[PDB]
Amino acid sequence: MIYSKVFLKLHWGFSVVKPLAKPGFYLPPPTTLIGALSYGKFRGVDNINLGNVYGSPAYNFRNIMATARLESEGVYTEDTGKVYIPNGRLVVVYVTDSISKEELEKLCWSITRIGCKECLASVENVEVGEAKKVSGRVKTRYYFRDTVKVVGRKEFLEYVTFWEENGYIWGKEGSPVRYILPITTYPLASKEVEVEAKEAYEVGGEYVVFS
RNA sequence: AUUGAAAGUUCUGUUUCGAAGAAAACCCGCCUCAGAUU
Repeated sequence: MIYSKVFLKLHWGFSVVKPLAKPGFYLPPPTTLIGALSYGKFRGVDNINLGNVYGSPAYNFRNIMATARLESEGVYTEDTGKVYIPNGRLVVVYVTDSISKEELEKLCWSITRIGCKECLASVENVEVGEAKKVSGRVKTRYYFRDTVKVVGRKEFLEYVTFWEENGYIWGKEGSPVRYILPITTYPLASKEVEVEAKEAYEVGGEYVVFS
C-alpha cells in the first residue's frame, strides 16, 4: 500500500450541487477527488467507450481510496450552494495500491480544479510514502463512512449522503451511501474525533479510517 | 475532464426651484534723558 498527500491552495472555493432548489455540499465527495486525480492523464478527451456506453473518462480509477480535510474556516452560502474559503488550504490524502510511486507523484502535480470550471485550485506541495495498517483506537479528521462506530463525545457528527462509482455513467443514479463528517455547521471548520477503527492506515502522523 | 458538461439580472432616469448675520460702540485719562568734563 502506498499513500500521497497534497496541499491545495484554493482560489475562492469549490462547489458541488446535490442530486435530485440547488443546495450544495460542505466538503467535496470522493468521486470528485478521484476524477480530479484522473484528470492529469486524460487531458483532452471527454468520452471513452466503456464497451456498452460512454459514461466518463474516469471509470478507470474506480478502485482508489481518498479523503480530504480543511485547514481553515469557511462560510457556506446559498445564493447554488457554495463554500467560500478564499486563499484557504485543502489537504487531500490518496491511498492506493495500483500504480507505482512515480505515477501517483506525477499525477498529484496535475490537478487544477475541484468541482466545476470556476473552482480553480493551485497545488503547493506533495508527499509520497508507505502506509501501515492497524485496528486500534485512533484520532482522525478526515471524514469516514457511516458504518464506523464512535467512542468520543457525539458533538460534531454531520450525516450526509454520497454516490458509489456506478454514477460515473449518464442516465443513471448512483446508490446512496451514508457518510459522517466531523465538522462545525457554522462557521465551517475541521475538528478531530476519536474512533475505534477496524482498518486505519497511518500516513505520516495522521490516522485515516476507511472501515 | 469530476452530478461534471452548456448560460450576463440586461436595457431606460437631474434632488430642481428661492432667501442680505443686519443694526448700535474712542484704547484713553498722567510723565523731560536729566545732570560734570579743553
